[PDB]
Amino acid sequence: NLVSWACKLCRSPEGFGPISFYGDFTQCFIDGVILNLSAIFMITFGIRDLVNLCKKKHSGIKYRRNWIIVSRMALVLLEIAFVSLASLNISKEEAENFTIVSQYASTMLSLFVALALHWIEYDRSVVANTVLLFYWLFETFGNFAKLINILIRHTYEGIWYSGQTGFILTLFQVITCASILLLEALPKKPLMPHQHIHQTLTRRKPNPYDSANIFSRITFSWMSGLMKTGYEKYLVEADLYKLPRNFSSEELSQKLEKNWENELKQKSNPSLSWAICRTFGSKMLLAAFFKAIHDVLAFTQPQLLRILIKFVTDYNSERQDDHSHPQKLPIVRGFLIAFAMFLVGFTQTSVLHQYFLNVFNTGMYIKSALTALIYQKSLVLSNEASGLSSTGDIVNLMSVDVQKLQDLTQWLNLIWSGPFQIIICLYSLYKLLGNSMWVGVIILVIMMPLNSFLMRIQKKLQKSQMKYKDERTRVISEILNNIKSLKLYAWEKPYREKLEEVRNNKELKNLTKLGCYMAVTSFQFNIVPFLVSCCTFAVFVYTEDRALTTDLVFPALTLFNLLSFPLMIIPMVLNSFIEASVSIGRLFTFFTNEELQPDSVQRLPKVKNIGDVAINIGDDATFLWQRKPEYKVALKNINFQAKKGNLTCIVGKVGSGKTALLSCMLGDLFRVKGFATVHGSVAYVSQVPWIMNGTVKENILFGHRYDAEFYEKTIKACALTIDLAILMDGDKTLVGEKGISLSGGQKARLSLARAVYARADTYLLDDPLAAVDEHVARHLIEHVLGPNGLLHTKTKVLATNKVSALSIADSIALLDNGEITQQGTYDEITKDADSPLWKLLNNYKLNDLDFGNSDAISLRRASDATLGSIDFGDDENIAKREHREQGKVKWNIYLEYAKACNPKSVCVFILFIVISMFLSVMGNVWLKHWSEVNSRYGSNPNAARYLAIYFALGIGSALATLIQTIVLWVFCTIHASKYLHNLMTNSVLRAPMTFFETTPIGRILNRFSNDIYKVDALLGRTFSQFFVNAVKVTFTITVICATTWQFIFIIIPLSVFYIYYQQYYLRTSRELRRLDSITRSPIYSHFQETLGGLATVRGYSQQKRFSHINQCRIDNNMSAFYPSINANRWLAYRLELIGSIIILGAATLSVFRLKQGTLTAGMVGLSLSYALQITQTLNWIVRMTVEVETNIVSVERIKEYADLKSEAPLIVEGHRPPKEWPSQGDIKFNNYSTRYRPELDLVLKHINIHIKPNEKVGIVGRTGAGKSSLTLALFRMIEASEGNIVIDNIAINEIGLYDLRHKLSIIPQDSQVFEGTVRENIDPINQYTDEAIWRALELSHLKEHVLSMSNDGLDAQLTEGGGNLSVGQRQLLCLARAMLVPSKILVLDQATAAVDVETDKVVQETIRTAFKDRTILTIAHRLNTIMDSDRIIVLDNGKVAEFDSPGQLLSDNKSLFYSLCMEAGLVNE
Repeated sequence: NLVSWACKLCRSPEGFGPISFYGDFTQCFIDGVILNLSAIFMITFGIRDLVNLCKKKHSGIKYRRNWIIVSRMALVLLEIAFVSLASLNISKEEAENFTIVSQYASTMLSLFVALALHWIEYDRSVVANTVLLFYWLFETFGNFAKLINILIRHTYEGIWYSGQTGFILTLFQVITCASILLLEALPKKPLMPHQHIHQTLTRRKPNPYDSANIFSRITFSWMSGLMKTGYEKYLVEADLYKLPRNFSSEELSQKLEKNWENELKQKSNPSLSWAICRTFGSKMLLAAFFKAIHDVLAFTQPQLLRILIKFVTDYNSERQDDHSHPQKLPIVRGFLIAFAMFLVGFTQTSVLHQYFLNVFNTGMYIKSALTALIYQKSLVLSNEASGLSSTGDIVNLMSVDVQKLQDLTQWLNLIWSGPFQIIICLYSLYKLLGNSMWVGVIILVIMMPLNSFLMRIQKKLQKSQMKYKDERTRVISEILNNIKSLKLYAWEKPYREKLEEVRNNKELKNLTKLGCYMAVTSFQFNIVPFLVSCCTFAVFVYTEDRALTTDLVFPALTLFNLLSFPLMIIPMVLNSFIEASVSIGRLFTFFTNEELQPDSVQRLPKVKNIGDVAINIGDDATFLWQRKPEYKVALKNINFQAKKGNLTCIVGKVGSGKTALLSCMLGDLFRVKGFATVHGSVAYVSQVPWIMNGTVKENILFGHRYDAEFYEKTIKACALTIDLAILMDGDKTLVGEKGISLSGGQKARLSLARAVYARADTYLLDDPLAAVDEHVARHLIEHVLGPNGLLHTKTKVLATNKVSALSIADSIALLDNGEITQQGTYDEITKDADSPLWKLLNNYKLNDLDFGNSDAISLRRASDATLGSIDFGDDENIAKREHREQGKVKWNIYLEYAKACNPKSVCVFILFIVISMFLSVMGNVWLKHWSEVNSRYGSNPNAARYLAIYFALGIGSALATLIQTIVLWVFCTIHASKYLHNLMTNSVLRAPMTFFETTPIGRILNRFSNDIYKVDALLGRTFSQFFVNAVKVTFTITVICATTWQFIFIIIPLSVFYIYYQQYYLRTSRELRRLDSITRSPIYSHFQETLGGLATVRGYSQQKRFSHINQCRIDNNMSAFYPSINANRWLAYRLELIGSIIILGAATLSVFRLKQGTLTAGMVGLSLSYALQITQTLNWIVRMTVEVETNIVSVERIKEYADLKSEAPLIVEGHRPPKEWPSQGDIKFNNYSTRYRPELDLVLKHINIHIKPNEKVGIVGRTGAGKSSLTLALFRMIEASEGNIVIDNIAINEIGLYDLRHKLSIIPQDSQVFEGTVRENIDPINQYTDEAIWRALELSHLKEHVLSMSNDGLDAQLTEGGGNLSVGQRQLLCLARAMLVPSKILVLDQATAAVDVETDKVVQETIRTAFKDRTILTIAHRLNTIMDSDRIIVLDNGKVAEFDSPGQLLSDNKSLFYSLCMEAGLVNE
């Protein structure tokens, strides 16, 4: 019945059906659906906006009425005129059709609504309105479809289907609608001059996303200005924009806090997950809608491919039949199918990136909200509940688990969109191939567990690699820290060999195994998609009686990809869900954790009167440390009053209640009974000082206003004047994890100075004086604490056992057993000696997750994501910024890396990439030929032959891929890694000592561990994924151009645009990733800092300030992360647009070949099968260029360290001295003078001295006299500026450094021990016997201790830095090392040693017994040790002032040595 009503409405022969015989929409469908629904859309939503805009004030923003609005209104009036005039053109027969008249009427009404809406929108909107933009888009599209329809019917039937005047008016309506669309979208409104006078913007500019109309938001055009800016210069945090309106972490945290509190109150089973879903879940629903549309559009494409191959076949059949009534097929159908393919691609892109936009926004919301809520929770979290877990664990709760809940949102929609795509695909393939599809399904089902098994093995080998990398890093740190000892002892060779052993025979072995398993997975992912199709066709051809023709063949090839790649991602989704589940469990355990009692102590306004109670604990109060597992009473029946000005002291033993009575007044303790009141502001001084990372000045000010007068007075009172005079920048010196490490007393005085400067009304001093020196303690008691001091008007409570501090107290209470047993003034206790207080006092990395499934690029991306790996951060990227974006790529680095690899191996690897892709393409060409033969015969002749050849080509491609990956890993990457590490080691170990002094050890350890790992595990993979996809795109374009040579003229400008976008994305995304990485870290560091000082922050009540700082840092990280994400969308939209244009060009040129009569179905099948797959490869090439550009900086750094200028040669062939030398120990300096560095003055000046054989010499001088430089001059750690040295008649400048240093013994200034066995630390070369080592240990008095360490004896392990050995034991170990060396010369450095005397006398014993025959030079600091010597070198300002016997020197009263002994207090008379 009902359809007859539609057949009464429409009265045209083509009917109300959607697609006509010619392939375009019928005129009945255009009038009845497209233009009518567009008009109804306008009539509803435009009037909705017309209502919603007129409620807003007209003077919010003033725009001047220039040509823009006049043009819009005038052209809308013109459009109304044309619609009316065309409505007059309707003939008698045309008027019978309901659709035409209804369409014109509804369009007229919608045009009036749009005419009003333009005028209202111009004044009362800052962006071009979305309703108008979409309405004019649909109106242009509908009128253009009508114009195309009319042109087609005129061409094929010779009639203007609605009159010539109808045609020309439709043309003018197309033009006018397009012009109004562009005038709505592109122009930017002109502000009135009043607004610019009002403007005062000087901070970061507002975000352009808020000013972007819907076409700009879909295409992400708002990013282009930032991409251009970041391509012209290096980006800095001031160049970024503000966050959009709703991204502030305060607002999000408040929303989620409201929902979480409602969850806690409403339900007896609260859950954090449902609170998060209830808060932020709307955008995930919208994203789900978009993902569904994307899936449907993605599966539409093989249908269009099948229809176009069918059209080509039927067209060629009809033309051959004529060559050898129903309507002969029109060629317009092919062009319209091609344009349909283009439209499907474009819409798919535009929808997919709005899906990504929504999921990434939701992830950012979750991260900001949860980070803010964790921080806000930790401040109120009770002291003991905080004590339950380490600060590192809670910082990992913020750092890891919130990252996992962020990452979940990407994977979230795939739990339904996987099965959705799989069901659509299986239905489509069933409609194509029947029951043959099930073998293709079964192959993927079987291959999934094998793929998970391989992923398991790769996770195993990745963990093993991280273990071995940490081991090598430990060895490198050992070598670098003790580099001076290595150079002086000449031990660099055995330790280099040990390092090489560890590097080669464990790490590179594991890397070879990991490379082979990555080759196996590469072969798996290559062969399985082929096997699916091959076995499906095998089952089809042998069982179905249908001919395996082209339209069945190539759409099936397209569909098997869309089947495989969702199936092979679902396990990774489930894995992510499990990780997010445990993360939610940890977070929920943290948020439900117990908080402080909020009404423990009543804060009140301050007290003004002196002697009036400011702190009162009354009604016999009782306080608890804990309420779990039991009610542990801290303090029982306390009664305590403290009064303004009166210093009131708390006395007790350790754990007898000191900390509890102050933590009470902080409100940390839970209160059972009684009441407690604290008037006024509070200032807490912790028992263990807490220092913020920053300057001394900021540690003092602590958020208060800077007052120079009181600041200087405070520093004077707290006795910080001397220290802050000594410090590098004074009070601007950095302290904490960054900068200097202050002593305990210094930290205590800083905390006390902070408390003083705060000027709070009430002070709670938790024993600051313990760490302070007694005279400085007297200074403090006089200046700050005492009755005459600064705080004499403030209430002060001081828990301490110092009798001196207690003597000035105005009230004293002994607290023991958790009870105030006794309280009074000091006289009241002093009068009774037997009372208790009297006696007891006086007598006692990254993860760039951006995957969307149903592509092979996406299967690679997702499998890499689930393997995860690691890719560590950069450091001191700030220094190179001074160059400020010259932008030229250093291609010499690439060639030097290509030479690290064997270049012929690189050529072979590239060749096998080419051969793999060639065999794939030839397999598809053979499949085309086979399907054409099947089409000719109408059956499957000789199935075995064609199928065997296709199978052989597929396995050829698979084996070529396997050989490629095997060669890449085993031959190129590992060889380059070995060469680079060996080169860098041999360079660094031979560098002069000035390099190690200037360059921090942190940098060198970073180079050795992190950059070497990047060169090992990542760079080869990035190069592989670049080259494979580049060859794949080259061969795709080759195939398409082979089918239609005219395609060259399209791909040239498309490649120009491709290079343009790739350059912009490369530079800007590089810099935005840098900004994100640098801004991410301060959040967790700040959280660490806050967790170390919760009692202080709650003491000063700086909770709100610290929360604001954390929120600002979260927002400052999101401000850099947001463009970093949206740059990917900006790139990917344009590259998928380029792919869509490629599909359009290929299809249209194919249809143009069809017109000339030279086209078979197989050519279209092959060319469009290849064109459809290019979209994701095009962008994956660019993102691999970016990852290659990032990772090769490691090669640049390694080449930097390789190029260091070395020391003098270790062996000089023409000058090698004998084995006996130095046989007697004669030394001569002949006019020797030297400087530490070229940037410094001469340290030793014109030394000329002769040291006789076997004589014992002492060297003395004031600070800066250059004593230490002799230790470096003899061993040639510093070269000569003038003159030379001669040892046993051999000059020292001629000899090689190994021959020199190997035959001089030294007891160095800094005793250093290597992590290893005792025998290794005494004799790494294993040159000396165990008995000699035992005798050396015996004489150095270590033997018994070494035996007591373990049963291994000599082989007993020594930890890193000699942790299990005392400093004296280390010095005796160095003494043993010097003992075993048979050289006749000894240097005994003591320029800074002051540790112990008991080891000193043992050193003297070994000097006079073991070294009895050696020439001994003592670089002496302890002057008292010297007087046994023969001759003394008195250095003064670098020159040898005196060289004479101690007796002769002390004979002269005016001699410098006499003055030294006098000032030292050794020789007064």
